[PDB]
Amino acid sequence: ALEICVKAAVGAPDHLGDCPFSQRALLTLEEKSLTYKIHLINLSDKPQWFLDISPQGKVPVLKIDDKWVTDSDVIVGILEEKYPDPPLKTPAEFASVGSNIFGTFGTFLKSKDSNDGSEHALLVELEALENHLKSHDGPFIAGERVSAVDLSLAPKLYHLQVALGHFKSWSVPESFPHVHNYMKTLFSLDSFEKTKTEEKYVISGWAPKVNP
Ligand SMILES: N[C@@H](CCC(=O)N[C@@H](CS)C(=O)NCC(=O)O)C(=O)O
Repeated sequence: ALEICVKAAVGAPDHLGDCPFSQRALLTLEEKSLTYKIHLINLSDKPQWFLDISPQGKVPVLKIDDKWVTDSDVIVGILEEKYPDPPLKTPAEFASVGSNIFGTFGTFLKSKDSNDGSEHALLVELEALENHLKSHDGPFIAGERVSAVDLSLAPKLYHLQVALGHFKSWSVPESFPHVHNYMKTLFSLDSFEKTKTEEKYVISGWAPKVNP
């Protein structure tokens, strides 16, 4: 009986919160059509039973074969092994595409100094993604079907869109049309729609972190 601990929404602990690592795991569970129970963990008031099975107090955590396993990388790899069909393996050459976007996004979101180069560093990572997407068959990073890299990136690109839009009135430039198309593709996946955090909870999640 699979169970997953994920972040509860800031300000509404009975709703799904905004952890993109948790969403990567939920996406994988859904793309594998698996049944599972969700535990919403209020990270500002962690329950004791959760601390007892997540030694670092982090989410996500998956209960499988009666062991609780941390780290969304490990969780999605174990699911891929245990439930091989349909396959989500991304060819190795593409498995790190987009991998620096989320970090550059967070640095730009938190920047107070518009000459510190943070916008440019994000635009460089977006350009790398545009360059991959315009030169390889789509609609996903590895072609016709969604795979692990897309499931890792989708929640992160959603944060980028919602948070930079709301906090900075900033959106991915229209000069990256492939990135725009790719985001639309990911956000309209049935699995994405089912597992997504409401925008207002991406906002509440980030608000206390933007400018500590
Ligand atoms: N690398 C871990 C990252 C997990 C992580 O950073 N989770 C955050 C929520 S997004 C967390 O549990 N933070 C603990 C806290 O804020 O108290 C993974 O991929 O699972």
